[PDB]
Amino acid sequence: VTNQLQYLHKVVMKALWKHQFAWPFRQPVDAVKLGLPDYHKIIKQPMDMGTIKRRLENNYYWAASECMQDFNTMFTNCYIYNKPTDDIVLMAQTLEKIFLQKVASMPQ
Amino acid sequence: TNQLQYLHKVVMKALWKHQFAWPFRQPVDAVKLGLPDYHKIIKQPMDMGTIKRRLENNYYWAASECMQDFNTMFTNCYIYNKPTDDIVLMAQTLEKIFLQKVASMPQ
Ligand SMILES: Cn1c(=O)c2[nH]cnc2n(C)c1=O
Ligand SMILES: Cn1c(=O)c2[nH]cnc2n(C)c1=O
Ligand SMILES: Cn1c(=O)c2[nH]cnc2n(C)c1=O
Repeated sequence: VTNQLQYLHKVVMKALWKHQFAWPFRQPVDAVKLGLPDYHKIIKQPMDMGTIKRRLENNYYWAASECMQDFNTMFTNCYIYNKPTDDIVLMAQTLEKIFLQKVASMPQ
Repeated sequence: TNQLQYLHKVVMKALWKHQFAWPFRQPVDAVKLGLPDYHKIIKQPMDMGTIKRRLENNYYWAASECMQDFNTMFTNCYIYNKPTDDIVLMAQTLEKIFLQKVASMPQ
């Protein structure tokens, strides 16, 4: 458990997971339930904050770069898949700015 | 700032010289590039040239202001372009380097 991963769990995940915009990212996209049949045709590496939260919990990551990449993949999937006007894009944009801000003060 | 000098001289140099960085070294010219819808979809254009000038003339107050400009540039690319466009892959490749370099910023 590196200091950075610790920071990513205690500071970054703590901040993002409890956020009023977090709820659509707390679990993988359910393409059936959300009625997005082309989702897994366009997004080939799905990611979400539940997966990351669990991986930070089970010390799945060897580096912070890895956990950072997963956050980035989750936000990037949303910007790529969704129409520019979808509310979820601006929800992801809001979360991703918190993530960046926090990451600006991560150790090492 | 020590962090802004790291963004200038470690992160931005790595990104600037990358073989995929050429579309991002200067603002999108919607006219020359044939994209008249570009500014109706992208309301905050951003590019590494602007970020570079801004680091040179001391525009930024904090690292995170500059990291937010990098992100806006990448996010603009994902939002405007179709998922199949090569520029999407180019941006992600550049974005991962940025995330990797930022992890090692002086705290
Ligand atoms: C958990 N959650 C919320 O917190 C929320 N707020 C508004 N819609 C919401 N939906 C659809 C939801 O699932
Ligand atoms: C991440 N994500 C999306 O990318 C998306 N697109 C449409 N609904 C969506 N929902 C609810 C979602 O969670
Ligand atoms: C950033 N950017 C784009 O987002 C884009 N979309 C299509 N060509 C593009 N070019 C040349 C570009 O520089």
